[PDB]
Amino acid sequence: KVFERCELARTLKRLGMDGYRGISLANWMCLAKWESGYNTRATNYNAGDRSTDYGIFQINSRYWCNDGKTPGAVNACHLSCSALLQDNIADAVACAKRVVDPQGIRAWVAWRNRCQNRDVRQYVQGCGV
Ligand code: NA
Repeated sequence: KVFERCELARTLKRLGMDGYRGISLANWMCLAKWESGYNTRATNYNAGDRSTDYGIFQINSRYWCNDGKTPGAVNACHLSCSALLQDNIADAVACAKRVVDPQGIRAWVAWRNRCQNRDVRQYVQGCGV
């Protein structure tokens, strides 16, 4: 499922992300946009360490979900990575909160790259969130 911009903002808001641990909806939106283009079916294989990024937030197999093929990996969100590839993003959202639980949304390099210290307001404008 490829989410439309405002549809995703409302979906994220309903799932409890607006201001979650200080992170505004605009920031989460900036992350999902650059990570997957609002695409829940997105996957990215990292040949270097044999891990894979899954779903709309492109959560990595080495630490957060289990795919059975990443060497010495863990499963902090306690879910099959398959769960992060569905149309309903509730699981991805609960796992995204865990990723940021330790120390912020800066967990994703892409967010620091194209979201941190940028004008992100555009991502929620007119969405009624
Ligand atoms: Na894993």
